[PDB]
Amino acid sequence: VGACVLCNSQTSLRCGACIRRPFLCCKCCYDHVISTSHKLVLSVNPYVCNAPGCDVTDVTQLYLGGMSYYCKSHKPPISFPLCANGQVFGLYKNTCVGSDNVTDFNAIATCDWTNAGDYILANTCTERLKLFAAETLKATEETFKLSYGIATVREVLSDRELHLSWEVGKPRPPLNRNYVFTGYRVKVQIGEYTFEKGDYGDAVVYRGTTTYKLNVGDYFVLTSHTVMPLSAPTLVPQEHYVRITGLYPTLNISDEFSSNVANYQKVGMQKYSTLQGPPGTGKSHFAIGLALYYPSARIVYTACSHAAVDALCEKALKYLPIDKCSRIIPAVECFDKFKVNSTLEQYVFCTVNALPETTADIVVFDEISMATNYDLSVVNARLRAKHYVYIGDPAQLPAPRTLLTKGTLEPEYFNSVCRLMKTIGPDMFLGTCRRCPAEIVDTVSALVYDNKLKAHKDKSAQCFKMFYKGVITHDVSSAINRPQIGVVREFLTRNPAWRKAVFISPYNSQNAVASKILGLPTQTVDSSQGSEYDYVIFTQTTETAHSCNVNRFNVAITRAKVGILCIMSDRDLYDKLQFTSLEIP
Amino acid sequence: MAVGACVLCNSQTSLRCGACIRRPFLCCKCCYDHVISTSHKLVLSVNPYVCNAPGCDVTDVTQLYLGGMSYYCKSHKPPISFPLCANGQVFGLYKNTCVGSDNVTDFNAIATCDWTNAGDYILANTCTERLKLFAAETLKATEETFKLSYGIATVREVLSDRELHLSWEVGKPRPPLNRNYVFTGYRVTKNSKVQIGEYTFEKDAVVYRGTTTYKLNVGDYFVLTSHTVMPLSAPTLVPQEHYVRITGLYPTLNISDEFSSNVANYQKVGMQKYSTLQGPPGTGKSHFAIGLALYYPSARIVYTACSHAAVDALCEKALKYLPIDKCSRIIPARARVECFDKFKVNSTLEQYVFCTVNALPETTADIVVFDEISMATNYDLSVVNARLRAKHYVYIGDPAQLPAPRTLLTKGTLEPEYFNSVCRLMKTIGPDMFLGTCRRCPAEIVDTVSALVYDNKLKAHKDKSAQCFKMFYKGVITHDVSSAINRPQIGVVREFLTRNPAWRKAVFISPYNSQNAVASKILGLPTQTVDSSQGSEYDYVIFTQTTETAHSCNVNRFNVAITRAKVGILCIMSDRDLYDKLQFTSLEIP
Ligand SMILES: [Zn+2]
Ligand SMILES: [Zn+2]
Ligand SMILES: [Zn+2]
Ligand SMILES: [Zn+2]
Ligand SMILES: [Zn+2]
Ligand SMILES: [Zn+2]
Repeated sequence: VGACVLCNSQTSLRCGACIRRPFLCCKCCYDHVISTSHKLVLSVNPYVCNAPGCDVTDVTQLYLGGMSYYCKSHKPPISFPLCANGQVFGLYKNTCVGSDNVTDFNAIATCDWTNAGDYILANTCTERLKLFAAETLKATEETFKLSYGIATVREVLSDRELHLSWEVGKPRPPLNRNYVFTGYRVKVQIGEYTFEKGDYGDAVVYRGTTTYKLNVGDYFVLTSHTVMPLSAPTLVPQEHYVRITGLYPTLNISDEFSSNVANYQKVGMQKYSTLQGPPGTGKSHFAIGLALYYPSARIVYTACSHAAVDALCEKALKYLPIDKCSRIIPAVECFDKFKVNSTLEQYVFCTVNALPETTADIVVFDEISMATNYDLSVVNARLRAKHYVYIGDPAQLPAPRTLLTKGTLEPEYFNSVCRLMKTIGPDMFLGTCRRCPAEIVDTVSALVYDNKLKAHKDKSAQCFKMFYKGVITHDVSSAINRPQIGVVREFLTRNPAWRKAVFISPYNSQNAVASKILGLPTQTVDSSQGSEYDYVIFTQTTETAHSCNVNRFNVAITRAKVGILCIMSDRDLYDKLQFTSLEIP
Repeated sequence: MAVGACVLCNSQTSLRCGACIRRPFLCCKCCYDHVISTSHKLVLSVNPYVCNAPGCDVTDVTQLYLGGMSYYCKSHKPPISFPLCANGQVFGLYKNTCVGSDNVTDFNAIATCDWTNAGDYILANTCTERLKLFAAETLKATEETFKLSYGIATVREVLSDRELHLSWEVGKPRPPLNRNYVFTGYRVTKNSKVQIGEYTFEKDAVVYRGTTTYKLNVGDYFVLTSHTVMPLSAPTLVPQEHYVRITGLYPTLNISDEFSSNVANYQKVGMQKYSTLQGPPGTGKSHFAIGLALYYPSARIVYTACSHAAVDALCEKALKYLPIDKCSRIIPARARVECFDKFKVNSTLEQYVFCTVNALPETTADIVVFDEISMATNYDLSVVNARLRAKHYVYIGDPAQLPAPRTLLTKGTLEPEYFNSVCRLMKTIGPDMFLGTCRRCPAEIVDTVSALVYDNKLKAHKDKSAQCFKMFYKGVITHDVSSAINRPQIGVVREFLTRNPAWRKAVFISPYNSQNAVASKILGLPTQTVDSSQGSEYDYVIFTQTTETAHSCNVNRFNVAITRAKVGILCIMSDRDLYDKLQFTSLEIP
């Protein structure tokens, strides 16, 4: 017995076919079962046929026979169907309300989350359907990992490479950071690993958790936890105040953070606030300066990824008292220059999924484009705060929707925060890029930021572009372009000053091939977000939708502080690059 | 001609913009608004607005003055003078009766774009009707003039009557060697030269197909075939007129049950001025267009379309149902391309006239049937209404099928609502008629494209053939001068071919003709391209996606590609997106 998810009317009915088993009242449960393939209704007892050996569980074929339930072939004379007059029979049938958005619920409840419109709907529906979609989406993700085969250790080459055997028949998962395995030995549980495909032979690369000498015969399954029910909304109702409510602003604010004076004020005069901080505009600067402007404020700094949390720590290590900070870590080697798992310190740095239950004066949520609605709900459910600051850039990378194979997910459907930034606009917008040369800045400014991103630097005259399709050779789940490595290898002898450049490409395997030939430090576009380097060498590798994504390209070319070389494959993005075109050797 | 009507507000003028490839007439007001907000500074009157001093190269109208009785710059102007471009106007005739425009912004973006972005065509299909025509002429003249920028090819070595080696001019670009780029061949004689027909190339050597058939020698050279672009006058669509009863058209008393499921649509045609027909693959567009004449047996009908092959298919259908003495196939004497020869030639007054848009005469008709409307541009639509003053207009085609190859468009994807005016109505307000039953394809293909591009409104006639297969295999992509090559994908078909020998009757279809050429060397099947297979049908089809690019993943291209099969189809897919949309049987990769 609980509350219907659509209209909160109390009910004893749950849909036995939905993966979340939501509470649906008599009318909502009717409108769900008649227009979907979901027919199993659970109550204080399941709505199945009470006859010996009968397997009729379809509620639309079931009848209320006194106290029991029956199909047509086993019903008593005095009986009527459970589904009639727009209601499924159940407790509190007289006290129903019904809903006006059952249509969206049906599509959320029955989709397989492979289409982009499944995520669009999960972000344009009501708040209670946003939580149900996140539960159902994550439950489908965890369940779908069951179909992937187990990874058997075929050979242990080194402490960082090995050979894997794959189960015949069952599909194989893409080997990157998004897929996390659990290792067994036959009876110990070996640990928690990830995989990546290098360049030497059939060998993969592993980055494990608990140290262990894994032997031939060990098998890796996949890391699947349990999806917890959501209770808190993605965004609490916005509260506006005319004075700074709940905070004590300082009057001796240093020069470094005086430009953001009209910003932390807005943080104090609102319940939540959204700041869009494009690359190199001092996002982390704004976040840390909030702590100095409100020096007594207990502040929780959180993000999804460990690297985004660690970056906030390295910036905090410079301007904040070390003993008043803590890095919350769950049982990846992350920031380790604070005191670990000290929940009560004034400044808490912690990933979303590992957050504890506490309160705070201000909560800062960074890298908001990487956040899912599930994450937004968890933050509100774990952190009771006077002010929530959501920091990120909808024109940067989103969370990896592993099931999404059909369609393109636009930034306004990443989460509730990104949706507001793309519709009513963000509350604050850091519009001066102080990292990149004018060529890069002006390129992304017209590419994603609608000419709002301004350059604090001159043209560097060291940003070059080259159109050179080359040869694309794919492997197990990545792409490789050696001819594009060939151009860069040529470039590194003609321009020996660029030997200090970082190689960036949309693919892990090409980076390993880049490392093998060039020797440059390699970095995927995913792991490069929130980072900066003087020189950057980028090969687009392929002409796919993955390497042509403008958000991925925005992050890629905005890693440079001095110069960049873009070996391009797609015509449009090359023609949109405001760089000096180079002649093909 | 120095005097005409302003292209924006129709006021008479003695001014034309010399920087615009079309030299449109612009009034005193419109000319000023155009020159001051763009880089177009050359204005033409009876004489060009340029400085007439010995040795001066000043041609900016904003730096010139009318002095004495000529045009001079600031350095050379006589004391008594006045500026040519000032006070909101460029000087010229009828300076008191000018109207001006409300927004030249659309005209300026049409007149200064390079037509390499998809947004350039979006504007060309959303502007006012007079700007659609100007944008049609501007795009078309840009295409033809850019053709002249390519280098000339020369035969250096002949390998057979199919393959030959080409020599190319140094320093000039070389055209992509596909079926879209047609060349005019030339052979050298004692003096001068002579034209030896038209040719297309494919795939280090190339394979050629000619309008005629010579055993061409070394030294023959090919220049991309260029065409002049006439000015446009008529709209892309006539004004709409819904009538109370069937006007100018008389139904038949009894009718065949071949075209019985079209009687509702046939009456819809006869009560509104123009009408649209969306007909998916299979379906039977030509059967409908011909049966329309049997419902109004006395109606004069002009069947038109862009390509000769599209007009030829209507002739073959009319040969089966319409009197042959009632049909005339119009063939322009210019360019003698092999077309339909079973009808009398160039009889404009015949009851059934079959003619391409480019060769249309100036006549009238009870009904005009414009077939394959997705392949048309707004230029074609304007020509049809300028040459053919009809009583009804029926546009047949499919917005989900391929459009005219926009050769200049290399950045962005053009959506069906921006193909032309007719597809714009079909994609927004919906087509007047829809043929919802597909007779050609096995049910797997039909349910796919019905859920892919047809809103599940396309109904399968056949059953599940159980011979529709799909494989996910990216393989190895290699590029050459103008296409791509996926040898591992062809090597995948080879293991499949020796496993299923009956599939040697299948047609090979890949988005690029380079991958096609390599298939006819390891496999052997007859190869086609999605654009070179539109309209026709085959038993078995073997499709290799080759790449994951926007060209290989175009939903319209993939819609046409997979709907060429009557029985079975094998898809070696690169895109996970379209692979998962294919309701086919999957296979493991050996
Ligand atoms: Zn359900
Ligand atoms: Zn309810
Ligand atoms: Zn029963
Ligand atoms: Zn002009
Ligand atoms: Zn005018
Ligand atoms: Zn002069």
